[PDB]
Amino acid sequence: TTLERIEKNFVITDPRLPDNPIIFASDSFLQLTEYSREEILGRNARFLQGPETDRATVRKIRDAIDNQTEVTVQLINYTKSGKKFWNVFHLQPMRDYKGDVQYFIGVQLDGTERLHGAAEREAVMLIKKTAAQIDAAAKLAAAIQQAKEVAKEVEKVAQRAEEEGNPDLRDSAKELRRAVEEAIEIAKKIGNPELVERVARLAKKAAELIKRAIRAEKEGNRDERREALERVREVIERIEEDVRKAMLIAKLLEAAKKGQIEEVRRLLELGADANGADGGGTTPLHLAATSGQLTIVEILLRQGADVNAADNTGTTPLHLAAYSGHLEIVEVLLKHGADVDASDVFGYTPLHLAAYWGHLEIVEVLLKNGADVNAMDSDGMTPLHLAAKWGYLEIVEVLLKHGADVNAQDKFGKTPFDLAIDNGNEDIAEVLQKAA
Ligand SMILES: Cc1cc2nc3c(=O)[nH]c(=O)nc-3n(C[C@H](O)[C@H](O)[C@H](O)COP(=O)(O)O)c2cc1C
Ligand SMILES: [Cl-]
Ligand SMILES: [Cl-]
Ligand SMILES: [Mg+2]
Repeated sequence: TTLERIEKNFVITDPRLPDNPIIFASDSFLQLTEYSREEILGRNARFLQGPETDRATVRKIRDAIDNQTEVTVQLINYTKSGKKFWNVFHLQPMRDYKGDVQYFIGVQLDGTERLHGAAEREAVMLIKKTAAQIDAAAKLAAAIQQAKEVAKEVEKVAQRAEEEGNPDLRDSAKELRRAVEEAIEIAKKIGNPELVERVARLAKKAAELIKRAIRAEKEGNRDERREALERVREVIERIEEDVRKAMLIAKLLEAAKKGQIEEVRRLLELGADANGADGGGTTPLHLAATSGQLTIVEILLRQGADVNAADNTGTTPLHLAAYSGHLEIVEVLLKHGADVDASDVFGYTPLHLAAYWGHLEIVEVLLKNGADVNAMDSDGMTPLHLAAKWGYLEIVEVLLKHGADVNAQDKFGKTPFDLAIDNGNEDIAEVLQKAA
């Protein structure tokens, strides 16, 4: 299936069955855990736990499942041979359009230790992006199934029109079956199961109206046949417009990632949506920003791209430019109204990223554009914490000049000074001590 395409550790469970068993285990999961598929299907995932597993952590999982909400935790699990591993584990419910839970998705990122700060952030976003793709792949597989069913009915409507000597109605049906196939292929490209579902339902309508045209024809009703056919033509036109809009978006994302300036321009001139996004919320501006495509950045902003577009993990183009160390892109996004304080789902601002990645001139520019020097992530860490932990003496100095709080304490009651001492960064400890 599409889920057999995803090469990550995950399982899907069925909460409608007694004790919420695993109904799907990716081969990565089987490879991680040293169990066979036969050993795993029909089992509750708690068999991964063992002596060292933190029972309060497991109670967090229990409460999140019982409240039908998502949760992310880190907890010790065990292979079949009894090998300990750390598991960054993300849970989220897979719901119907009615908003009613049907499965649970569970993604495991295996490691040797408990992660904190920036490594914790990286793991959390990875597994959150895996879960979202598993959701989309499942919603796509279901939408595509229904659409191939409509496509088969359109083919029988084509055969019926031909049998009845209506090649115009037969030709409309054939066009309609091609448009649905087109929709399926573009929707996989951009991760948009809503496009498939919308196009399948419109194709179904055009099929019903062709059949209404055939019945009008057998009764000799000229006016009814012509009106049914005109409506069929405008439904096919509407389907072709939908597919074209989705195809321009797929092409504009691809042009931005490739760095094709003239192609970006051409596609925007044809009416490509500057704010079109893949299933994960990535925009052309995200791809240009992260790859240092300054001209493409300026073109997109001029053509109405949202400088502050957030993907599914709250990541903005300013974040991507800041970690990537694209100083001129950072300058241009800020010049065009980028929110200097945008926080992702982990609480990281662009300044957190600049500080962790050791981009001193980017830290300077963010600060000079009004960045909150004391912004705290979900672990209570400020940029000064990150600069002190990672040995960035000059960034430490710049943060202090721009008002960084020497006394700010993270989740663990640690100040930047404490992290400097804990990490051997005695020169930094001295600057922080003098500043206090
Ligand atoms: C989709 C999904 C995946 C899960 N994956 C894991 C896992 O990788 N590791 C783990 O220790 N528990 C995992 N669990 C949690 C357990 O199955 C169970 O919910 C947890 O132990 C708390 O409930 P309990 O107190 O009844 O055991 C997962 C649960 C679900 C719904
Ligand atoms: Cl860190
Ligand atoms: Cl009609
Ligand atoms: Mg359970």
